[PDB]
Amino acid sequence: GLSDGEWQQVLNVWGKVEADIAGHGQEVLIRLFTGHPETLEKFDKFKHLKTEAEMKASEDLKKHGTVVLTALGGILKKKAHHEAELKPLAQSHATKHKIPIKYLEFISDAIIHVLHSKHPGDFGADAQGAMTKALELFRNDIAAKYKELGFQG
Amino acid sequence: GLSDGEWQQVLNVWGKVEADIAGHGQEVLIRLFTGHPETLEKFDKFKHLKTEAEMKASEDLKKHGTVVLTALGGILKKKAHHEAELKPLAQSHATKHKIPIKYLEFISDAIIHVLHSKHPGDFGADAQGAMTKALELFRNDIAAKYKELGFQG
Ligand code: HEM
Ligand code: HEM
Repeated sequence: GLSDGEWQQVLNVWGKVEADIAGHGQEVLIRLFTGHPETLEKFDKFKHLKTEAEMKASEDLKKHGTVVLTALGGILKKKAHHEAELKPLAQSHATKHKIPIKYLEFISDAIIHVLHSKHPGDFGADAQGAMTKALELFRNDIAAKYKELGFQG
Repeated sequence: GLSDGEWQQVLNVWGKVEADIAGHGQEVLIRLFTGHPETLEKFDKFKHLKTEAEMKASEDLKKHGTVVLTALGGILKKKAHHEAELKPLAQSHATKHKIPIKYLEFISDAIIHVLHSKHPGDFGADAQGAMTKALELFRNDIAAKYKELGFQG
């Protein structure tokens, strides 16, 4: 992962990206397509763009740059928000409480049991399967943080 | 992973948790501690509790259940938000556009170059290192989805 300061630095420069997203996106795609022309071959709708000049003149290349950098920014922000939720929990459960993954399994099963007991009319088989999967992701994600922190869970 | 409706089911039932978070948290920990009594040994303040009635009467246990379910809720919500944007991108770039991870590396290189060129004051060595790390996390998270989908990338 990234430190808090590092994520701050990523978000600060990304603010500069957002002040001119289309210009940035245009420049990123042109750099990509000039450096690695095979990548431009992936875009059938840019088949008419061959030269740098034509790439710079393209309305739709610029528009696509915006699409790309808007999507990337959102994913980077959402990753950071998730990492920040995991962080304090992994910290303490790895380095202080030392909670094995098998105990996280036991609490996950408890949660499913309680949900079924308290909401049998609204926590059917499908919804139960959804929660079972979400809790497995949660445990896997903590297990990956445990490893980063040096703890074998 | 979860489909979109599965995530929604997770969010929906957590809303129900949040309407009686105390009761839900109490029941979760009672289930855990009665099913797996060894887990009680982790809790200095609970490990004396033997019966369900005693566990229900403990204000400390009840308080803790709330703390646990609050924390888990925030992780689940933030995972869901990240997945909602990550999933469609991995899906289209594996299935339709067929974009190898190496081409994501190439566009990462272009992003790092463009940011350094445009914003050197906000993109010194540490800040660049942070962005390099954040784009690797992005690529790795797409690669994991690619493996789930059977796409070589
Ligand atoms: C930071 C990495 C990237 C992001 C965030 C990104 C984002 C997007 C988004 C949001 C779309 C539109 C919706 C969709 O189809 O998913 C799209 C379309 C597409 N992407 Fe990407 N992309 C990335 C990298 C690449 C790379 C490296 C290539 C090719 C070498 C590529 C090729 C395409 C193609 C061919 C389309 C469809 C274009 C069209 O005909 O409109 N992507 N991308
Ligand atoms: C859904 C899974 C879990 C969640 C969300 C969770 C959450 C929390 C939170 C938010 C705290 C307080 C702040 C902190 O120390 O991080 C905490 C404390 C603690 N947790 Fe967990 N926990 C989970 C599972 C477990 C399990 C299974 C065990 C043991 C079997 C455990 C043992 C402890 C202990 C011993 C403390 C300290 C209690 C105290 O001194 O007051 N946790 N947990």
